[PDB]
Amino acid sequence: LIPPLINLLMSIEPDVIYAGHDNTKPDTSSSLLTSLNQLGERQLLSVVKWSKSLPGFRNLHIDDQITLIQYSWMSLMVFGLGWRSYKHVSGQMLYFAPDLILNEQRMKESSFYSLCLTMWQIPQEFVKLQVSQEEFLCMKVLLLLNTIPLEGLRSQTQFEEMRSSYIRELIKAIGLRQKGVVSSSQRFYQLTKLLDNLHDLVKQLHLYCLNTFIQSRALSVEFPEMMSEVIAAQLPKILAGMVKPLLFHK
Ligand SMILES: Cc1noc(C)c1-c1ccc(CNS(=O)(=O)c2c(C)nn(C)c2Cl)cc1
Repeated sequence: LIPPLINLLMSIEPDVIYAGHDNTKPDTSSSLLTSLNQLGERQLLSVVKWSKSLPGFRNLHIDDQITLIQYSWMSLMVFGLGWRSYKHVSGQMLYFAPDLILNEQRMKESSFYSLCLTMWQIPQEFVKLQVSQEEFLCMKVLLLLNTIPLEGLRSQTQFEEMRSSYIRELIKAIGLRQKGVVSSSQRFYQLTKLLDNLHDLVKQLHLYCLNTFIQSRALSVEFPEMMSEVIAAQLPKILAGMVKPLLFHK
């Protein structure tokens, strides 16, 4: 049977989030990017709502909760993109939302296409490894908790215990399917290495974001208010490497 924390994680997953994308026009660069940012705004709200129901998270110092969301939001979004792409279209298109699904044809602009190829690595890996829902849900919590400030968190003890609890839960999720301690251990290595490797992937998205944000008026790309604040609050600092990514492996 499914362990209870994993069932709970299933229960607190967000409902379907639409981009509000007007698929009557053809997209220019600016309209496509504006629509993705609009979806991003809706997804950021969803992430904060999700965190309020995530066992353990609400008990961290509020400053730590805000910090962790501000550090991890891009990571959580691209990881979720990967999941939806894996689930709905077998990793072969990028399933941003049910009203915003991009195939290669719709990826005209050079830099955005390159960004998409980077993002595509996640669903490709989900397909290759045959990641389960139970594994995904635990890994997703670990991503929220995968980067801390250089000086640590105010609730560092609580945070460490929470992170340990979800590591143990990933081990249970793996154990649902991987039988044998070697197969299970090898799988744990694989899934945690994927998370380690996400730090490098997300750096590329961070840079793209800040570039687009700084150039937003010139590119005619709208950045809604909540996303603008998360970007302004932490992205330059994160990009400068003044944070501590946590790694499972050396
Ligand atoms: C939505 C969504 N799903 O996965 C990802 C990644 C996103 C996402 C994440 C961040 C942002 C912020 N704007 S941006 O960084 O210029 C950008 C745009 C536009 N599209 N994407 C994929 C990015 Cl990153 C917009 C969309």
